[PDB]
This record gives sequence, C-alpha cells and structure tokens, in this order.
Amino acid sequence: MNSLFASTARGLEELLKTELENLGAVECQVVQGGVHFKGDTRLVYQSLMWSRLASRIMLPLGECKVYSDLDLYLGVQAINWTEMFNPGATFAVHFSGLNDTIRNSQYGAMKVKDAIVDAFTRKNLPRPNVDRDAPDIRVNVWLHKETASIALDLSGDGLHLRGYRDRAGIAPIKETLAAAIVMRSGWQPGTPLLDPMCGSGTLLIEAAMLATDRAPGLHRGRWGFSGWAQHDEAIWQEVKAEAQTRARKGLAEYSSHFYGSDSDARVIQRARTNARLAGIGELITFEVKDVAQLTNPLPKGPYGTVLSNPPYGDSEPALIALHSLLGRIMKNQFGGWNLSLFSASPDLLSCLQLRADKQYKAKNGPLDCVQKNYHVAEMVAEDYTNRLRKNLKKFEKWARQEGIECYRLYDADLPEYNVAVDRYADWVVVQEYAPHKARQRLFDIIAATISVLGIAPNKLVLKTREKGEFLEVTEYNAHLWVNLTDYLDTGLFLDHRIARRMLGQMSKGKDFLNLFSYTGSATVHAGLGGARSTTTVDMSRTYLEWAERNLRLNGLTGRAHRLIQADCLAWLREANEQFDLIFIDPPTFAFDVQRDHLALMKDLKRLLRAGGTIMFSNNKRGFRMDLDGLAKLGLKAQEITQKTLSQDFARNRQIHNCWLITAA
Repeated sequence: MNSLFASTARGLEELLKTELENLGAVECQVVQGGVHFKGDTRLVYQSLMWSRLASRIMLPLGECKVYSDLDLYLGVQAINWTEMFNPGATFAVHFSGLNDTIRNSQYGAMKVKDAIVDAFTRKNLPRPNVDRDAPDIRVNVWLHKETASIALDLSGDGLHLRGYRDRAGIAPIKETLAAAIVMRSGWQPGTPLLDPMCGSGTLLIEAAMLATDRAPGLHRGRWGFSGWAQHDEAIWQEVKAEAQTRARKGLAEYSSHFYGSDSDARVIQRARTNARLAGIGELITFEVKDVAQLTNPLPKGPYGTVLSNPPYGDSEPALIALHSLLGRIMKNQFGGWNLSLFSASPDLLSCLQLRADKQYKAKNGPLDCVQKNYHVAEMVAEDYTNRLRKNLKKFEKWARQEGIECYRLYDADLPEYNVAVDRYADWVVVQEYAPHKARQRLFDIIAATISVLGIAPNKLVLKTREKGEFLEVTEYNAHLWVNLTDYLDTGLFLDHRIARRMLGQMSKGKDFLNLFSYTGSATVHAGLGGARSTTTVDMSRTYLEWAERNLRLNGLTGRAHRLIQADCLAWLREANEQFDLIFIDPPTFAFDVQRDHLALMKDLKRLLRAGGTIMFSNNKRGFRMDLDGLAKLGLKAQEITQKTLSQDFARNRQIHNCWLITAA
C-alpha cells in the first residue's frame, strides 16, 4: 500500500478526490492544495496516466523537524539516495516554504542539494549532476511550520502538459482548470459541445479527450519515474497498453461532435494543430467566425451545451454588446441548450439576461473568476428603452428639420436612469451622473442605448463618475472641433446653440467680444456672420488654443481675430476698446454671478459702443436679474431665455437663462 500526494489548484481538491477515488484510490484526505491517497503500485501508475485534475503526483519519502541546518541535512540523508538514483540520473530539488532556519527558499534547495550529493561523495560514488531543465529525478520539499516534507515527483513535468501543445507556454487556461471547467459545465458527454470564442481550443480538446476516454498521459513524452530505481516498467507497460486500448475504442465509438470558432484566424489555426496533436482532431470543427454570426449547427436537435471563456478587458461598450448579443443569440437559436461560461466579469455575464442556476468560484492565476451555468428555454429596462425610442423619433426628425448634428437624446428623463445620452454626428456619448447592482444597471443602460440607436459599440463613449482623437462636427453653418473622451466636457455646450445662432445673425460689420469664451464656439458663429472683428478671452491657454483651432477651421484667421489669455474680471476693469456685440457667459462661481452681475454690467457699459447689445448668460438655478439696478445704470434687460431654449433641453428643469442688455 503506497502513500501518494497529488497537488492541485485551490478550489479543485474535492473534484480531485472524486477522480482519484474513481480510478481506484483508497483513503483519500483532502488538504489545502492537494489530496493524500493510497493504493498499490499499479494504482500509482494508473493515477499518473489518468488524472486530469492533478498538477503533480508525488511519492512522499519522509519528513523531519527543521530547527538548525543540521536537522535538515540529517533529515535529508535518512533517505537512501545512492540506491534510488539509476546510474547517470540527473536531479533537481524544488523547495518551497520558509521558517526561522531556512529563511530563503533557494537556500532551502541548496542545502538539500548538498545533503544528497554528500550521500554519494561519502560512498566514494560519483556526484550526480543537477539538471534544472529536465532532471530524471525531481525532488520536492515543502517546509510548513517546523516540519519539512520530502517527496519524489513522479509527474516530472507538470501534468497539465498532455502533449498536445507546448512546454512554453502560458495558456490563459491550464489544461487542468479547463478539465474542471468542463466537468462543472453540466455538459453531457455524447452531446454536441460548442464554443464560439474558443481561442486555442483547450476547453474543447479537454472535453473530447474526457468524452472519448483518452487519458491525459497518453501523449506525454516524459515522466518523473524513469530515473528512479523502484520504477516498475512491467506495470507501467500495462497501464500504457490499457490506455491505448481505451483510447482507440472511445475515439472509434464517439458519435457526437465538437464546434469551435473565433474571430482570430491565428488562434483558430493553433486550435486546429492542437486538437490534431491530441489525437482527437477528427471530432472537432474549427472555423474563423464572429460571435455576431453564430448559428446553431444542429437546428433540428439534439440539444447540447455551449461552453466558453469570453473576454473581459475602455472596450466596455464593445464587451457589453458582445455579451448582450450572445444572450440574444442563445435565446434565438439555442433554445433547449445548456450554457456554461467562465469569466473574470460577472457584470459582463449579467448582460446575457439569463438567470444562472449553478455557479463556481475559481482562481486563474491572480484573477478571480466564476463559472455560471444557464438553461436556455424551449426585456431590459423597458422603462428607459421606451423613452429613448421615442425621444429618438422626435429628436431625429427635429434635428434634420433644423439642420443640426449634435444634440441630447436623453437627459435624465427617468430619475431611475440617471444618465445623459449625446449624439455628435456618427458618435454617441453617455455620461453617468450620480446613483455591482449599479454597474449592471449601467451595463443595461449601455446595452439598451446601443440597441435602440442601432449604432455600433465602437462609436459609443462612456464618461462616468470617478490619447485624443478630435472630431469635426457642424452646428448649423459652423464647423467645430470636439473631443469626446479627454475632458470634463466635449468642447461644446449643446444647449446654448440658439444663442450662438443668434450671435451669428446679429454680427455683420460688428466688433464682437466673447468673454469666458471656453472653446470659442460663439466666436465662430459671430465670425461667420460677418463680424468685422472678434476678440475672445479666457483664462485657459488650452481652451484658447482650441478656440483658435475652431476659428482656423472656419477660415477665420489674421489681425481681425484676437485671442487673449486673462482673468476676464481684470481684463474688464482695464480694457479700453469698444465693441458692438458682447457675448458674456460666466461661471456661476472672487466672482459670484448673482451678487456680482450688476458690477459686471457696470464695467461692460464702458466697453459697449453706442447702439450695441450685450448678451448675458448664466446657469445659476433661481438667478434673479436685478432689473432695478440696471435701470439705475441706464441699461435695459430683455429676457430671451425661452426664445433660446432648444427642444432637446426643454423638459430639463435645469436652466441657462439668457438676456439682451442694451441702453435706456
């Protein structure tokens, strides 16, 4: 009765125990990261050939207490190396674990290594060579809490290398995890299995080996036991031969099929070679195909399962559409099917709009992942979608009528979806305002908006709570630069469009001034209306550079168009020149619009040529114009806020209020 240990990924131990027991193992004890078990020497070779879940399988050689190096040296030498190595066998030591005496792991290894060599030097035998890459004898030692455990590694190479891929390597999913994922999938061997995002095919290949009774060790080239003198070749020959017979019959008897697809031609071609190396390639069909055009290859039945490890990665809008469309295609074409998915993004899985009936947690290196299983039978924020479809009908018609390219599709209409949706030509921005539940609710709003607009995930930009392609856009006759992703705002406030169009009509032969100019869109409108000159002032160099670029865009360059970088309040206090048309649109907040607007109109009065107009805007909620103070200043104010409110901003209840201030 031999005593063995198999290691695995944390989370797989119970699966491992069942598998070990099924192939004959007795007296199994799960422990953290592995499974102690026992069996005769046949059972040892049988477990090496047949375990799909084990990382390594090992033969414990002993164990000792480790204070002082000496304990360790002495502990190691209690084992009879000289007559366990076959002559010429190379070796390596893997040491993990630390304590007070062994403070470094490579020290741990070096010491064991010396102790083993000194077992040979002592008997006037030649020193065994250490060979890190492919030793014939690999010895593991695991130091935990003053005890050191020594084992011979019978795997050699880790057992996930079935022999159908590559010693190096780095697969997103190790072959052992893949096997687990298939076992947990609810997939029934003998029924079709399909993976529409298959990458290199590992999930499909593990399923086909497992279904066709094809042993994980069948195609390996190397084991840990071959340099070991207690090695029993006759027994290993029996296991080997039984493996062959079982594989030949499983493959020949199999009647279902495997379907894999990916949009990447390069991985499909690796998947195809991998499947073929695994002996199983006649049972799988790989094609280069996008999930979008995914069809059920058996529309008349039998039902099977769809299994997959979708991407998760921003590319959020694209990923949401991907998960969302997958869900839609499942329901449409795979009615009756079992679905199982392995992801690092539960939020993305929620986009399928299916309720999982089973779920598993698993680590895939340093990344938490779930696997969820779904059964597909045989409306996703109706609320929000409804208002959107309708707003789209109303505003699309309106925009085309009005010759406008950039407008608000949705402005927090429903208080339970607190988002803005803006259209800029072919693009779309959604701005989250204020509130996993919430993220999924955001995903649902994005999924829905994409669906309702019939747009293209590429062209939606999400700017939320928490490399700049600028876009050329029109506003009536003006052309403007926007940047949809890089700044707090886009370079264009759409609700002011009518005031801007008004500046345009009022402008021929006029000296125009624009204060708190931001990106200067209003200056562009005034310049195209035949301003005789424009002066555009703002405190931000970035925003004036953009202003300038907007002017350039409309052929408005040269001596007649000035941009000035100043605090506008000081520039007002100090300026001499006069203007026919002053557009002024300050921030609400040493300046408060409510308190200060009167002192503003005082200074602005001296800048205002006889006959001129000032157009004054602000967006303070409950702004009161001091009409009394204006009349004192020999000024009159005419409110045009209604005349300047645009339809896409009507049911807003936030208010840009607007005034034409003139003389007496």
